[PDB]
Amino acid sequence: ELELDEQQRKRLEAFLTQKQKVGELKDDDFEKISELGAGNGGVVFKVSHKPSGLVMARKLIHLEIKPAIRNQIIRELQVLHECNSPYIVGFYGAFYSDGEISICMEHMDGGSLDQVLKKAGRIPEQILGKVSIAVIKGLTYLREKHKIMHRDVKPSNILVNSRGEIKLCDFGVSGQLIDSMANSFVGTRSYMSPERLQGTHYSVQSDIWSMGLSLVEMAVGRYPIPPPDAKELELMFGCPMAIFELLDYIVNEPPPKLPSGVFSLEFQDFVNKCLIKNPAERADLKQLMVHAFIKRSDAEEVDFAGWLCSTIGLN
Ligand SMILES: Nc1ncnc2c1ncn2[C@@H]1O[C@H](COP(=O)(O)OP(=O)(O)OP(O)(O)=S)[C@@H](O)[C@H]1O
Ligand SMILES: [Ca+2]
Ligand SMILES: [Mg+2]
Ligand code: NA
Repeated sequence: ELELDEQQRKRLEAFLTQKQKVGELKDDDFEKISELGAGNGGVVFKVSHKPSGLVMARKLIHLEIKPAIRNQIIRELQVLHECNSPYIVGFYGAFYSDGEISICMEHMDGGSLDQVLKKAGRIPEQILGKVSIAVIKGLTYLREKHKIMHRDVKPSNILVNSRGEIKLCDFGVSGQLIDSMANSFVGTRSYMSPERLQGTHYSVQSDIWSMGLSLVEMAVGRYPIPPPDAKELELMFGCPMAIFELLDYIVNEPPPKLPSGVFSLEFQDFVNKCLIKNPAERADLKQLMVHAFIKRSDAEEVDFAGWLCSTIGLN
């Protein structure tokens, strides 16, 4: 499942070739085009790398720290230069300047799935079939080629583009950045597995739960916890809990599931196997790769780019 198409292979090749001409990234070499979005930790701008004329997505993390620490983070991020896959957002480089860490990556014109969802209302099962394939393959690539696990799978961390590509981003690679950022910068735990929320076991199985939860949210058009009422579902398809309470609910209540009747039994079974509370019983990457839903989706000819462009008004 890590084999590359001819089109994919050619695209990866082209990306590196361009990346080759870039050189050392410097603060003054960038011109801001617009703000792509913000989160807990930093802001992401669409930028122009003046010298190369290349457009990039520049993530700025404001962190006041000493040269020692800063220089450590920058070193850890260098590993991102090794993560090359059609399912991982391209990396250009990282540097520090004027009290802010910069992470420059490939620009994904379709934005994140959380932004796409807001606009679509809800995402069709067939489209989610392609999203599932991409996430599984992205997690597989990270585990296999880098012995890395994502740790932060969620809709805002799944990027898409007008070329119909779906890629993962923001997978923890720098312990230092996490530490220093663990200060005023702390992301949502609402997609974390029950086991991770209990300081218990935590491997790639944890990422599979996050994916399963993200898929349900996208299919129904709302963060699925707690479960919707027969009345909401009725308005949804015709057919406020505090963070700490939400986390307790996740750990103590049964996992969410898709509503029946509206989705295929195969899709329902797929998410169910991703959402089994017990990580030992929960399906693994290898099993998911051959799941009926995945096999069916893979063989389907879905024009993701077309659906995407018309959905968000791209163009
Ligand atoms: N390469 C990229 N191309 C296009 N848009 C991007 C890219 N990277 C990030 N974005 C957008 O920028 C938004 C903010 O990114 P982040 O700073 O990582 O925050 P977040 O992931 O939304 O939330 P946190 O920080 O994890 S709580 C994302 O949700 C995307 O919409
Ligand atoms: Ca400057
Ligand atoms: Mg992110
Ligand atoms: Na600057």
